[PDB]
Amino acid sequence: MRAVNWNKKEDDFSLMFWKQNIAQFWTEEEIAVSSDKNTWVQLSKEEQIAYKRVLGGLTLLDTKQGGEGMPLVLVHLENLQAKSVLAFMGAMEEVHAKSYSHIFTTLATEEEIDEIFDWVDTHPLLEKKAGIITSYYRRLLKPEVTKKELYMAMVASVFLESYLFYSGFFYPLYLAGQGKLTASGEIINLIIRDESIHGVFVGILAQQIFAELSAEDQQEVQKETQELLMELYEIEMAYTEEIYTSIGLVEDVNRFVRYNANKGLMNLGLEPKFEEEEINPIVLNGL
Amino acid sequence: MRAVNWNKKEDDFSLMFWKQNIAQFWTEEEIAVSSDKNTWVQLSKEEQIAYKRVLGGLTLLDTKQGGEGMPLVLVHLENLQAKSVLAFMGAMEEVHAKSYSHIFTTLATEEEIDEIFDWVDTHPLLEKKAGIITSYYRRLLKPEVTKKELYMAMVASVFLESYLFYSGFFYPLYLAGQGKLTASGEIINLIIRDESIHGVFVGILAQQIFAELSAEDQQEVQKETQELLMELYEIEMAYTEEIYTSIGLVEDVNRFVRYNANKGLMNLGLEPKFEEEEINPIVLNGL
Ligand SMILES: [Fe+2]
Ligand SMILES: [Fe+2]
Ligand SMILES: [Fe+2]
Ligand SMILES: [Fe+2]
Repeated sequence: MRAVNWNKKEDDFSLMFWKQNIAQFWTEEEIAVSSDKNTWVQLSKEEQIAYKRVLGGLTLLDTKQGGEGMPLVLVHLENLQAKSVLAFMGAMEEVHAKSYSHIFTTLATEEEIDEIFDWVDTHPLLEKKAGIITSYYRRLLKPEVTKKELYMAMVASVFLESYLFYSGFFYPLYLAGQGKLTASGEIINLIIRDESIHGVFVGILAQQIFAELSAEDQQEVQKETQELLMELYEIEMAYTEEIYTSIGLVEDVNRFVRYNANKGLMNLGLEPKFEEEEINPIVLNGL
Repeated sequence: MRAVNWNKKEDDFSLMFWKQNIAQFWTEEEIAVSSDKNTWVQLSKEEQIAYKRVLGGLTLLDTKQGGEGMPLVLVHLENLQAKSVLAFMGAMEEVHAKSYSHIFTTLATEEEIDEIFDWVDTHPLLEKKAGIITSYYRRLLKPEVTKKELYMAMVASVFLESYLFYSGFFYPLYLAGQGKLTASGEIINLIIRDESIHGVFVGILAQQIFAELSAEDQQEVQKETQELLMELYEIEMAYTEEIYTSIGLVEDVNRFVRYNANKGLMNLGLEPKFEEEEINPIVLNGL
């Protein structure tokens, strides 16, 4: 049985991603967020509710990525160096999830926090989107998986990392770009820096597996990937309408969702599917 | 679908272990090992071979713990806070495994290193040992597992963390306790500090599951646990004979194996099975 041997490279990129993961290491103890209270109280109830809801959805996605997406993909990866990288990325998803709780403690009472988590758990669109992604991961709960199964789990993972988070990341960025909730915005920017490299890395792994598939299996997963993108898009457009109508930001968020969907496709080596639109300037300032 | 909510505790211990994991965080770039060369070259040929072999075995066990033992246990936990802890511990096993490569780079040429990793992969006792442990993990590659299956994976994990590493840790500690290879000894001490908390934590999780089993199932896993302890012990005694005969340390290492096997049993809430003996005094100085 083989041990990981970093003296013999298994590929030309895992070491650089291993080093970058670690270089980016952080935890929530490093950024106090109590100073956000002064701008928190300047927001309206509708703005505060939207913020708490999107953070709840982000927490759900990181929970599933650390607890299912990274572990089940990594278990089935043959390359032991890449497996190492994925294990570290999965741990960072748990750091991210804990950091949202750190934000919640400043912005809400204990009872309000538990209400948000009940809202997350019962939410039909969050349940639907998380169910679609995790169905691909749960197919990997078997002793041996096919390359098509592993590829589609990696596609789902890239779509989570590079696309599904972004309807949620929009609002912290938008507020931080206006000087509001800037400490929480700093945390969100650290999370985004991690998710960006997660999506690039899993996308490299997916492209490698795809190229190993038979032509018939390639045609199958190509179609399934395009369908999945648009199945998720219909749900995202319902989610943004629900969350952002009250505060007038629906079309802005939808543009940002499309921009990030295109990045997820490019991380998979695939062509963009949405028209190019320039990033919202306030969001850009929040980044 | 539930998101992890650190505002509502799921148990009385996961937060403290989460915090301690992070408090103990390190990576190999923090300890340069080049200064060990002066004492390395003073070892005999036989001492150098034993050292490289035990490091290879340690690398294998960390490889399997980070890539199978932590991920497959964690996926099947219902407690999302405990899941988070296990994900971080699994990442640390990959840090540990990479740190052995960092030691190898100072102590051996590129060709000598690849020889050690080939020796690891083809070794019959390492294959048997790793096969026994990982069989319990691989039983979890299915959507629904029983509590007996999850409990026995946790037992196997505690035995790896608290017991199977120690026939290998002995030698870096024994040399460091004499002023030899002290920088590599510092790394091994950091690894041990991590494995010690890993074994305690997994053992707490195992005791929780055990308390939910029927009396019939409890009797069945108690029998499996005692048999596994002794199945591993027979292999460990063959392994110590093979590695340490040439340097006259077999009985010393065996005493250390038994001491650590007792600690693994205690981490599971079980009585010791080996007579109490004091730890080798040089090993104690190396700690
Ligand atoms: Fe994350
Ligand atoms: Fe991520
Ligand atoms: Fe380890
Ligand atoms: Fe460990």
